[PDB]
Amino acid sequence: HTLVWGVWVNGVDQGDGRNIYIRSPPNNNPVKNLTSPDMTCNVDNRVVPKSVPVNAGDTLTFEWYHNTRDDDIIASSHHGPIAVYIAPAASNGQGNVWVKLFEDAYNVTNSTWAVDRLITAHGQHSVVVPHVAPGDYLFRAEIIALHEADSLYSQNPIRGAQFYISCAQITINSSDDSTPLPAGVPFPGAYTDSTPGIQFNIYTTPATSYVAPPPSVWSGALGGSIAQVGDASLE
Ligand SMILES: [Cu+2]
Repeated sequence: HTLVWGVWVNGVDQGDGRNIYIRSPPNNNPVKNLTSPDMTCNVDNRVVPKSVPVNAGDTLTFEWYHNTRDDDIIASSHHGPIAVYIAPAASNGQGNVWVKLFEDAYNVTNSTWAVDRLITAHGQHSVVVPHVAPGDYLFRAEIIALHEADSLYSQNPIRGAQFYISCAQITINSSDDSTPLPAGVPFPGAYTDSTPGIQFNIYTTPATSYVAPPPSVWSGALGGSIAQVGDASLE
């Protein structure tokens, strides 16, 4: 159970974004139904009043939390990967629009899941803002908790992969558009019962064998990190 509190831009806190520039759901419960309209931007997808201004090449940091800011972030049980997607805001997340900017699943070198490193990072993970056309975008941050993913939700609705999905309203101002955004995947639709990485048993299958759900990270993506960019406690 986790939510996005707000974002940082080049290490500058943009402040509480909940129901302001984040399309916040009413609570931290996961989405589990892969064919749900809720897979797009969680259960309360609507235009919120603010879009965070950034330029291509800025470091954009998502900050997650559990109950209160800078707490346990997400239950340590919730091992799994983190991805970030982008879509043009005019799409409302509908259609073949979601382009993957970031993937981190299981790090063999460190022996840790992305979620494990997200807790250590006080809920902070970042992307480089891509050189797409200036305009309004949705950045869809997605944590998959796999602790109950041995079952498909479609076979046992009490279990299944848990999607913590948060859509941030970002406005890209300065961008040379050196990497025009292509068409993407649909949510719901990109993940099905047979998609690699959706049905996985963390108790019995080594994390070294885990393959995150496609799609692949876009050739235009400039990278990211799971690491604390800003200290919420100084505020
Ligand atoms: Cu949970």
